This record gives sequence, structure tokens and C-alpha cells, in this order.
Amino acid sequence: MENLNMDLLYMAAAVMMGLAAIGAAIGIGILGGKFLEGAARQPDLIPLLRTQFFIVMGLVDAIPMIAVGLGLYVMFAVA
Repeated sequence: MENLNMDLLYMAAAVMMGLAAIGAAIGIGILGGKFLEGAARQPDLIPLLRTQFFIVMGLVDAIPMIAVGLGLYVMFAVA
């Protein structure tokens, strides 16, 4: 109950920032890897900046899961 509560809040964060933060990780990797291989043959002036949008597309993916996993981790510390 008290134990189950810490179990609930633990596995909640692992379903949360497990799921998205890895989806983030691969997309920064996939998209931002390929998108800079667009920037390379071009100058790295303009399409280096669009390549930001893509690694950032990844960073935002993990953000609400790491902040909710933070809220779940602080709630674990109470429980």
C-alpha cells in the first residue's frame, strides 16, 4: 500500500521518461544525423540552423516526461 505507492510512482516515471526520452534519443540521432548530412554539402550557415530544430525536436520530446518523472520522483520521496 505504502510500498505499492512507491512502486506505482517509480514505474510511472519509467513508463513516462523511458518511453519518450528514448524516442527523443533516436530522433535526434536519426533526423538530426541526416539533416546535418544535408547541411554538409551546403554551407553550414543556413541549414545548420534548421538542424537545430531537429535535435531540439528531440529535446522537447523528453522534456515533459523528465519533468513529470521529476514530479513523480519527488512524490516517491513523500510516499
